[PDB]
Amino acid sequence: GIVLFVDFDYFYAQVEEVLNPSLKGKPVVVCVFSGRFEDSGAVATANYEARKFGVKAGIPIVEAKKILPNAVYLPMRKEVYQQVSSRIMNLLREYSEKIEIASIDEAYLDISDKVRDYREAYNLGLEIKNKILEKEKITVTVGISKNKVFAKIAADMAKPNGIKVIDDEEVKRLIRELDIADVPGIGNITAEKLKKLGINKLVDTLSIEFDKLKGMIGEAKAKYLISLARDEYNEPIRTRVRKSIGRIVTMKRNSRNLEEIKPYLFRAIEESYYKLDKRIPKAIHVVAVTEDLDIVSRGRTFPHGISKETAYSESVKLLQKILEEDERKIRRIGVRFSKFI
DNA sequence: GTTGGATGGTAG
DNA sequence: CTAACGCTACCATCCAACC
Ligand SMILES: Nc1nc2c(ncn2[C@H]2C[C@H](O)[C@@H](COP(=O)(O)OP(=O)(O)OP(=O)(O)O)O2)c(=O)[nH]1
Ligand SMILES: [Ca+2]
Ligand SMILES: [Ca+2]
Ligand SMILES: [Ca+2]
Ligand code: NA
Repeated sequence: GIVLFVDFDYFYAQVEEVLNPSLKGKPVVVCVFSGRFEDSGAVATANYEARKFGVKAGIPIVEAKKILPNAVYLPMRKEVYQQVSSRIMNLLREYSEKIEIASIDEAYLDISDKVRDYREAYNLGLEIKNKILEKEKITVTVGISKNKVFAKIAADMAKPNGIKVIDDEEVKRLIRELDIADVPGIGNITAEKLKKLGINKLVDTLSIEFDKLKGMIGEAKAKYLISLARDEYNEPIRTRVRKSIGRIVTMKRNSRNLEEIKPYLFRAIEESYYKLDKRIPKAIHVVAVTEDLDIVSRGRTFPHGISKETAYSESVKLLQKILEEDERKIRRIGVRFSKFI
């Protein structure tokens, strides 16, 4: 059993360097503008040049301007990044039809039948990386291991433009010296809870009672960390199914006025009903970001699918609810559909 | 006891 | 307006309704 993992290098920023190569070698920052004021919004991603100076996903655009006033700031063009992603994902299918597309810029391939060993896997990694570069001009990191989770860790250790092959015998070694925070699924919260417990390496999970682990981080994730330490966690490659589709937009000013919020709500419904593309949901939720950036939601499950007309009607009702049940202003407003027929 | 539903969290 | 966009999977916690 051998899985190969691909993750595209500084993707949105790289696509922009492909479309305009006079950008190559200078810092590029791709931005989600929010129209609240001049350069309101956050950074989606930046190339490695920009990153060395602290510019990374999630910081405000104006924070990045204060560090790199002369970097190149381009608006995010999702549609274009998605066409490139699809072309590449189609490319990957020809190397294995057993492919799990995991996000806009990554995918897992089961290559068990395409190669006789890990050294041939490496060679296949080199070919995949070369062809992607030849056809779409985009560099990528490849991580090969015995299973998804280790294939992913392998890729993280190698980025950017790299390839790393942890084979079934080197995996044991990895478990011992992996930082617990470098485990996929362990963020700052979980990673910090675990320090309050002596667990710094992955392997340390095996030397602590199950209950104390389940107590701090819950059942699902405790079982996850333990089974991974024992090297008994071979989760299968499966085609991705969309379970929910939605859209959220940022208002030009905070408000609790229904008429002032509706235009944005309706824009989110229209856009997310288009993204639905013939799917028919039985669940709708209105999500609100509050002035203090907390997130509240209200929703309904119908026994039948929801028409665009029903969505318009019920979403106003759910927004009304939010406004009655919570006293703060709204800063962002959106909808999400789930439970497809 | 299940299990779906409403709502909120963590992560990538 | 004063810094913090958007997307979606999976999990947890409570609940009443169920077979
Ligand atoms: N708008 C937005 N897009 C994001 C955010 N995080 C990631 N993305 C998008 C933009 C990235 O180019 C793309 C892939 O994300 P990655 O996590 O793999 O990082 P990226 O490819 O940019 O750099 P890479 O070399 O891994 O480090 O996903 C975020 O917070 N906001
Ligand atoms: Ca990436
Ligand atoms: Ca990625
Ligand atoms: Ca982590
Ligand atoms: Na061997």
